Amino acid sequence: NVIIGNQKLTINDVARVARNGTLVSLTNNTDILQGIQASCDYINNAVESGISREQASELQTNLVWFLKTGAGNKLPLADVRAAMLLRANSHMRGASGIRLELIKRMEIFLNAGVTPYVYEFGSIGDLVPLSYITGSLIGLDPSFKVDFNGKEMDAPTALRQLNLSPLTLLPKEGLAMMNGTSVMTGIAANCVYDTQILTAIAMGVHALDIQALNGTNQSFHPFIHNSKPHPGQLWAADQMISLLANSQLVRDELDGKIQDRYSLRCLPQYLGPIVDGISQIAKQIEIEINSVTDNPLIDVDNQASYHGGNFLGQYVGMGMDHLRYYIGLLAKHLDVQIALLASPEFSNGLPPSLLGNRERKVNMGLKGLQICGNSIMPLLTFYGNSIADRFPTHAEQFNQNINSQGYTSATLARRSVDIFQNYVAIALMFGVQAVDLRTYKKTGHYDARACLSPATERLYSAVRHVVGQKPTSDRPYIWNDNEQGLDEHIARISADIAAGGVIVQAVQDIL
Amino acid sequence: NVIIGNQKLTINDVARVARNGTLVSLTNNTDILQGIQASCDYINNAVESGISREQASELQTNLVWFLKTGAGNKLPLADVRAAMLLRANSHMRGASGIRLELIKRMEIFLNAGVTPYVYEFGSIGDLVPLSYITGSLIGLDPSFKVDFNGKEMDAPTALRQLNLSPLTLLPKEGLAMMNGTSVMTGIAANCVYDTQILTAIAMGVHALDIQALNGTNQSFHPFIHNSKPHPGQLWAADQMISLLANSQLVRDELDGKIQDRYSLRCLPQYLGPIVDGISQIAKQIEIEINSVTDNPLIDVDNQASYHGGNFLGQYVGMGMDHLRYYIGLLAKHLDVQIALLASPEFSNGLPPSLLGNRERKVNMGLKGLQICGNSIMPLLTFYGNSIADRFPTHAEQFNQNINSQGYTSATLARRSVDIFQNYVAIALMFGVQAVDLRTYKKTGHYDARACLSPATERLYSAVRHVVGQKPTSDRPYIWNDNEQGLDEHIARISADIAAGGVIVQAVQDIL
Amino acid sequence: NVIIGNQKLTINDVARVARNGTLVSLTNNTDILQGIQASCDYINNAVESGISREQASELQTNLVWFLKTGAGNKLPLADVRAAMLLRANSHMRGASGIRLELIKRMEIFLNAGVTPYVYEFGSIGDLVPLSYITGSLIGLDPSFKVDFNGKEMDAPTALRQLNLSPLTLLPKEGLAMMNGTSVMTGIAANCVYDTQILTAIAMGVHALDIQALNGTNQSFHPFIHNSKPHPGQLWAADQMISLLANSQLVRDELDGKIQDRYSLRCLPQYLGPIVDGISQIAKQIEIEINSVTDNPLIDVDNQASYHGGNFLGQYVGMGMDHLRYYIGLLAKHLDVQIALLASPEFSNGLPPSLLGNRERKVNMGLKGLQICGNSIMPLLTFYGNSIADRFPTHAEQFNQNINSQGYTSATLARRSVDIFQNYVAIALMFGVQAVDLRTYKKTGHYDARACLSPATERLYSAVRHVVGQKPTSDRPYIWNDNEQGLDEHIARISADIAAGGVIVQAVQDIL
Amino acid sequence: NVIIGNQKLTINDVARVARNGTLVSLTNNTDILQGIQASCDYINNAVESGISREQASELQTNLVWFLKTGAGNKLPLADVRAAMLLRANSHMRGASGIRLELIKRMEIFLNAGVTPYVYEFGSIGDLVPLSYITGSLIGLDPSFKVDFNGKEMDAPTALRQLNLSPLTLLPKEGLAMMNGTSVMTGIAANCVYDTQILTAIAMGVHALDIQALNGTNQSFHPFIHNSKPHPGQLWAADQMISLLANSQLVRDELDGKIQDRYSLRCLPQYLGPIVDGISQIAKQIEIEINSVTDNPLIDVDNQASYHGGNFLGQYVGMGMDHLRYYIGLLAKHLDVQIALLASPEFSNGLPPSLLGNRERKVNMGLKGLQICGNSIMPLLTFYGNSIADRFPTHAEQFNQNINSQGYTSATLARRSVDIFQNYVAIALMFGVQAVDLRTYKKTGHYDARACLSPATERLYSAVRHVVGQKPTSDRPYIWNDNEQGLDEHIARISADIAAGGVIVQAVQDIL
Repeated sequence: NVIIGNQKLTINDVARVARNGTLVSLTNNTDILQGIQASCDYINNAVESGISREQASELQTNLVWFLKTGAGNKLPLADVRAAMLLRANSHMRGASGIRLELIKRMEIFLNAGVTPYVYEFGSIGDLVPLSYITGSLIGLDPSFKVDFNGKEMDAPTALRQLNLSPLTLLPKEGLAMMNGTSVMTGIAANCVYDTQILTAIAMGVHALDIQALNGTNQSFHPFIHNSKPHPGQLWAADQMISLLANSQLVRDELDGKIQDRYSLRCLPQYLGPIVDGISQIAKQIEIEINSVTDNPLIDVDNQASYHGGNFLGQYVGMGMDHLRYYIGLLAKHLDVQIALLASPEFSNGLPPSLLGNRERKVNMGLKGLQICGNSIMPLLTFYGNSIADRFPTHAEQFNQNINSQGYTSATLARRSVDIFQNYVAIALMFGVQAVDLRTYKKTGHYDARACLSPATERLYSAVRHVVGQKPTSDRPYIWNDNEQGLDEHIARISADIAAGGVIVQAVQDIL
Repeated sequence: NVIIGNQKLTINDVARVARNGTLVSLTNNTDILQGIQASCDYINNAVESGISREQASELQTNLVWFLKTGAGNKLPLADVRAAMLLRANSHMRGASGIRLELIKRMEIFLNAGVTPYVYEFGSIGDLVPLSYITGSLIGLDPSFKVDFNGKEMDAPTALRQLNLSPLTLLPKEGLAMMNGTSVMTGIAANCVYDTQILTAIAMGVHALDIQALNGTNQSFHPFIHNSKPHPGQLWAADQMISLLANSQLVRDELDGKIQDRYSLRCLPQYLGPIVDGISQIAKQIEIEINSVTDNPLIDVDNQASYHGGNFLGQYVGMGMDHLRYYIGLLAKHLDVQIALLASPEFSNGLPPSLLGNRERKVNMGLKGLQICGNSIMPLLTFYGNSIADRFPTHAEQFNQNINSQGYTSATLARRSVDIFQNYVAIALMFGVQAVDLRTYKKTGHYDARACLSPATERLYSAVRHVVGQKPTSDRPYIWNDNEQGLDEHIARISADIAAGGVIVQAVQDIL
Repeated sequence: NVIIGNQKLTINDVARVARNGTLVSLTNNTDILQGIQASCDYINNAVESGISREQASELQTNLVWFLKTGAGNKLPLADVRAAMLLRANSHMRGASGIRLELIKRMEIFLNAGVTPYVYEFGSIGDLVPLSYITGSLIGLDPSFKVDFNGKEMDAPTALRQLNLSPLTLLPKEGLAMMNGTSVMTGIAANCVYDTQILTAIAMGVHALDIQALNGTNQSFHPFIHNSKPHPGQLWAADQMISLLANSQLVRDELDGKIQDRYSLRCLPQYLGPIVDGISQIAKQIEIEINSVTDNPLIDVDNQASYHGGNFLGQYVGMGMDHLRYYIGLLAKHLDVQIALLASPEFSNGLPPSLLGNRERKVNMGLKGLQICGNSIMPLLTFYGNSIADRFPTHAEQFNQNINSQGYTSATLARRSVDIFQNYVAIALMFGVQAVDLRTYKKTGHYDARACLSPATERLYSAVRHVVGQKPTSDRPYIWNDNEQGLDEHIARISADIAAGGVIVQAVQDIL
Repeated sequence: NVIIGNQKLTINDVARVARNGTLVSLTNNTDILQGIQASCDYINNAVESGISREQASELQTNLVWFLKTGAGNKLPLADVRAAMLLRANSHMRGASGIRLELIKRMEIFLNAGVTPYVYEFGSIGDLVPLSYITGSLIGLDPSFKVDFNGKEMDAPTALRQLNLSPLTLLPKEGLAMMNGTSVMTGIAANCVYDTQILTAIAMGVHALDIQALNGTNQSFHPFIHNSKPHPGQLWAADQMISLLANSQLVRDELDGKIQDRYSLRCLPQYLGPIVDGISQIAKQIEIEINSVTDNPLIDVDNQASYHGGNFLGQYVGMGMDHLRYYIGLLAKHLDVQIALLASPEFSNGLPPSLLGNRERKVNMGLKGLQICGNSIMPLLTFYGNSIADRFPTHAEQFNQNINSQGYTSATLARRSVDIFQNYVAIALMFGVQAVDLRTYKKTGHYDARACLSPATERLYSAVRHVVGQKPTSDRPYIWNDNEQGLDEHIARISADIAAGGVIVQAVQDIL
């Protein structure tokens, strides 16, 4: 379903191909294929004129060899798939002078489920990581390993099973394959996709929190925000109105007639820059996704090639720095909401630590769960520190005196996202238990579905389905401490978010 | 020339009023004044109904008193003028319920040159800071000091000299004056203004650097950047083309026919996110400058008031974090250029440390100056750290469980900008000296004006004028070490940039 | 061999038990066992007086249940073994009121090779992590999983295979088991152990670097350092003298008769605070290893118990913050050395990027390897950021308004150490290749063993043995780019350091 | 009173000379003066043998000139006096080869009250800053300015008023004066002094807080800390016992018979690493103060000179990073105490925001003051970031590929200390007001002196003296909001702490 060459790829496109195994196909547009061939002819005819052919090919092949110096853990398969999709997407522009056959090799690997192994260390922002993909694609040596739908195999063996012949890199092809920002951008693309989703879910968590705390909806009145018209603020306030519409737990005051802490009253003002910043990043990453990043670039129309520096992924490096920074801020705001919920002094009447069965004097509720949340949030703000500014000025014989650190900035971002998925699962558990207890205080039973706004009811129910605890008027989500292993619930919720399950579908409208 | 009430204020408008003493006038538009009066009537009539009048006034007056708890150094006078301009601009929206007479008081202070003393510590993001301005405007007590065109005076005395009577705050007026983001935003506004100017100068510096290093202009060819179309990158590359147009020191290769380090070849790619980031910040600050930030907001059309949280300056807090982060990145890149210039191994033939008179074996050139630059740049990346994420969740009786730290973020940003003005001055000195030595190596004389692109020639000459060293074919900017105090030059250049002198006018087109 | 109860445990003791499976035994000292029993009698008799028995036991058991809220990846088995060793060590002090039978359970688990699974998230500095160990030790439920010499198994099943009966926690026993700093400290202990080793190896690397660069040994002359007598500096200078003693690659100038960059000439001064800081940390951690951290503490001699806060692991939190900070500094200094080695302009005659076979014009040497080092070092400085200062003041119903973040600080440190092992492997590879090329330039052959100081020869040869490349006069370590996968070498060296192989034994004297 | 040359200087010695104008005198010990002369003879006789004499002097003089490139604000006078004291102290070791007459010049300047102006920017860790001192001492040119007991004057004019003749630098004298860590260390010395004082006052603040909160003294019982024997923790616990001895506001429970938040119960555990860290830093700074840091070093006994790198101030750079980190931690802990005091939910019965006159329904108490405190603390943790790890590897023609950033680290530390003095003033105000209100709740009157422990009574009264508010049974420190400007009080207390007034004397025993 995803065609490469015609229209620009979106972050959503990359995600589907990387995470869902969506099939890919190179465009059949003759004009595109023509350009691709045309740039190759330029390099070929350049070799026929003006420093040889075989020597020029040996050089490209040796590039793969001295670059096989990766280290550390392997990148997740999804990120390597995203990188191949982007590398191919870049080539289709017809300015890299690479054979269509090599570009097709990536389509084949992506559709066949063959993913080259790539290391997390090696790039200052992606020669080294891309060399592992290159070497695997061409079947250079058995030392190059790949994952073929499940188990480890050497590149040559996969190429045999695919009934494909090894390839020999022609002049420029090595650089066309290994010079560029495809890997760091692929990682970043998936990070942004996941963060947009977690932000939507976080909005749903805040909507649950507001209801459990009996907060007012007056803070989201359009008059307030239109007077301070920041797009992200306007958006956040309007989304909360929709998330709280028809709720029986919020005190309705849109008519005009402080008790609410700032974490509720200033929610739109706080989230505004975060939402806008994530949107800015998404936009910048989408441009990077569709950029030609190798070097030199071939300009056929003028029969010339130019030496530039499009291989510097500064937008990804700084973009991911901001992304991690935004995530920390989202987590801290969510953690403060949990603090209000867990403390009798500020929860407006809820049981201490959202205890369920008051009868059992031994129960402590979600006290342990808050502590876990309190342990993860600071780590997220820790990851919100930057790395683009810490670039080494003496890199590569002092030739790369500036570099983006985009690759590690992206891998750090993947770590932040993975941690944030666990944190949001915790925030979701607090919000779900809290509304059941508030519903009880209001109606005498524990079925929050009878009072929740229809929008938050969808999320509430999705969470209860995932953990396997069906809402009942007789009991809230968590009753006695010894009836469930909260770790199992965190793990199940997090797994569902990562897989785009019912929890994600439930907030599909906030995206 | 600057009218408040009709059109939205721009960053440029604020800078002119704050730094240049541009006169301000409230709009005469009857519809605007009507709105202002209307919100006052709402509050008055609200006091006539439904908790008293005198008691309600005493409360507002006492607000000024318990808020007189500032500490630290005083804010620069320009930032306070900016704060008043914004506070008044906010009131003209007619949703604050403040008397036109109180708003007019700020107009009078601005035009009369009366600036209340305000402290750097006190706001978590601006009750405390604004309370000093409020107390001064109304002449509450002699304890409130102000600057009246030069010397310290107590507020009451200033009001007497202005032939104005002290004022008594009516219900809501205290909150309308002290609730809001006017001070942090005013500070941020001036910061963005100065940074836009410094960024333009930095571009001019890189242009001098490229020429002195005999770099190629090929890296800026439109084909390269149109294939990686990030707006900031495209802009950076195009601006450099213009800055380098008609230069005799650059090797012209726009025709298509690596030696250049990444700091030159990847300049557009690196500056792209920075330029775009500064633009994003500017847009967000301009919205903040024109927003109503007090509380509660008065909606006359519906005869109602709403309690919201527009006083949270999250966009300023995170925006200034980003701004300091961008400044650090700009400085580190500029430092890497200086390193190429000063080292024979990488300067492509320039004298070590840009020494002038080789005859005097004792001369060491700009070795000391480089060290000074090397000491300032790391400090700027240090200030590039963030503070928004470090907000105290236990603030104000746990009521302000989220705050923006916007005030200190803006003050930290003012420190970064002030330091960066000194740093850019140093970079300007290295660029000027370097082009004279390159010109000599190319023509046998030291008059760079005969080889520089016209665009950089304006900057080059503006600098030479400021330091008071006239370019001559016989001698370069710096000849013997004992002939000038480089500290004086850094100081003069820095002062001219801060004052918007000839150096700034010289790059007026890059803005 | 490691007995618990008599003498204080050392970091070396913890490492052996955690990593080498060294057997442990509780002391037979009757006085110690008496104290243990005595504190239990205090609690028992306290239950017999003055709030019940069964209710008091249910409370302790329920503690294990609501604390089963861990999340994220599992901790390495070694850290869990260290945690158990420390918990038991703490109990032997006789101030916890826990049955010898429960303390013995940990001895059995350690000796049997049974390691409870513990999550990386859950502690703010170790209730949650310790609850997993507790629940596994007592066989509370099948939900508690452990590793029994290789494969997963539930606690109950493990206890059955060990012929042990499940246990029921008596009053105070739950708190005695789960209240404390054992896990964070066990993690910290292994980190310190590994960092001391990496520091010794780094010294060896610098020794190889100095020789390859033909640096002088004059910088290490005792007169210089005795005039600036910082203990770590004095130590570093003296160790380098020993490491360089009898080298034929260093220019001998201890007789008194600038060319050397600061990374060589200021090595002792730079390493001094790092070596001293690491020593300070080790000392603090050893005290924490032997401290009683549960609460309340039982003081039998005075028949009383005190409520205190020994469970706050501030020394571990801040200690690990410093540790990561020191590691970053070690890596950065090492990276600058590599930069000198790889660049002809600064290597004092070595081939560019330490290329081996100049004949093959395609060879690029260790250019890729340097890029990899350049990508890892900045990440290490990134991890050198702190987390103790980012503690959440609203933690656990606002009861834990201060906490150490010791647990995550320790896990972050484990990440730093793991990353630094890969980095040092790269630094080792650069040093070994470099001395072969210097030996060649000096003698016409590549057997560095003929010119290296005996001390560095040991390290040199250990590295060559591990990668499987025997030194020969005919060829250096790296000849042609296509003859090896440098990634395999990085991995082998790193594995050897982590296992305490020949590379570690080779620097056994620098420890 | 302070003699240089015989015994090692202590931080206290430096502070007295720098801040109190204590007179200095060079030692008369003939052996010391002999060593000083001996090293000069070595250099002289070295010039008589084996470069040119005059040429060697011109070189040293030129050094002063190309190094006159400082920028930014001037250093405080006290820091410059400290720098001169340390420089002279270094020369007395007799290994520098500098004339006694030049060392005497610094003695004269210190005793005459002549302080050379020195800039904050210029050193990467102190050539540039030291060049300003040098040039002023020798009266090189009118461009060098100094402060002579009050007003600006040029160096030559000062030398004339002192009846001293300008001096000419002989070989090595330029390097002996400008190579070194004297300025950064002098700055650091004063920072450590002030921080030791602030830490002692903070302990007193915690003591007032504990009493006002009716906390228990059980948490400090020796049995608890002797079981977790970290020297700093043991020290903190014991000091608090002394600070709380005989208090009638604390609940006495040293007999053995949780309510207290961690900030009270875990105070010793938290402060321990801070106290120990500050002690470690002090010890390292005292060694640096007595070290010879110029180069090359002259070894007369062996008639030789050695080129080393003692001028790298790594201990100061990393030491000041830690110092700022510790300050941030101290402030955050103190802020959490203020939060407990201000909130009725946690203050154990104190009025909200420590309001005084409940009768006036308009009074809000110290609400504004808490906000100011909340704005300062986060800034201190921001400054707790490090700078040593951010050193530029391309510094000074790539010769200084490692540097300590010790100078800016020290200046940043001076900023932290200055800010912390304001913060502690605020903390003191909260503690004083708080104990008056607790005393009232306990006895019916507001004279805390009747219930406070004698140790805290001293501090309490010192503060009340400073602000000019005499304790009375009829009224507490703060009664009505409009009766005082809290900013004046903050300013007065801060000023007294900085001057070492009664507030400092009050805690002289905790130092």
